[PDB]
Amino acid sequence: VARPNFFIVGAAKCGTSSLDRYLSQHPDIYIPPKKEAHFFSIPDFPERFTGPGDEGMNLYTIRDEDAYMRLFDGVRGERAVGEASVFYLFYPGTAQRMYDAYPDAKILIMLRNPVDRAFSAYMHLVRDERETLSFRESLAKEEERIRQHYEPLWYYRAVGLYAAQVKRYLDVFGREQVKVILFEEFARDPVQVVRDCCAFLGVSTDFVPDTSMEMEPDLREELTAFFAPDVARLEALIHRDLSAWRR
Ligand SMILES: [Mg+2]
Ligand SMILES: [Mg+2]
Repeated sequence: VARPNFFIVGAAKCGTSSLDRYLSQHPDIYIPPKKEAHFFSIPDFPERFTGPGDEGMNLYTIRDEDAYMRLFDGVRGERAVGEASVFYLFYPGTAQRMYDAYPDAKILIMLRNPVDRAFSAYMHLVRDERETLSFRESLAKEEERIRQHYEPLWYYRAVGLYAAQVKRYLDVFGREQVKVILFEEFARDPVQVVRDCCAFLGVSTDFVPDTSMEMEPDLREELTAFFAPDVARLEALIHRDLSAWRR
């Protein structure tokens, strides 16, 4: 009976889509074509997401255990089997539900400077014709959208405060079972980062994947300051320096 032994949990707009694509190419790794099932997050969801274009998080998510298990029907011989939903990191009860099902699971987290991540989410919403406001106006609506139960793609600030989200995974799974990757390193050398993930997942590292407009300056300064205390906490949690996020 095929089941997942690793999860790519987020964060959203951090480049996990490419990471998933590259890992899937490995002959010893299987990731189903379904993304954003969010099975382990469902109990943390509001009754329904109310924002424009939020239908997907209501409709395309998988809430039934049997349907979730069927995602893995395509596994054949792969040692590493994984599933990717980008708000797994954000919803606070997710790690514990996963652990209760799969205590030996490994967790991949990819993080990006949360200032850039926020702008990426904004650009995504604009491209999809969900948001017509300026980024400045869109930022100002976050509190009211959280109250109104919009989906988390809209929460520019909340989704970027990584420290507590990552701590929850480290607490539940332990440092042995969690690997945190920085988007900037992945962008610079995706082959190296993918090979590092192979080592983490315990599959062969002799693999080469086939890898084939501007925020207002005052907002960049203000958002950098907003996230700064959380970033400092995160540095201590993940044992590495984040100075690249302060430039
Ligand atoms: Mg494969
Ligand atoms: Mg613990």
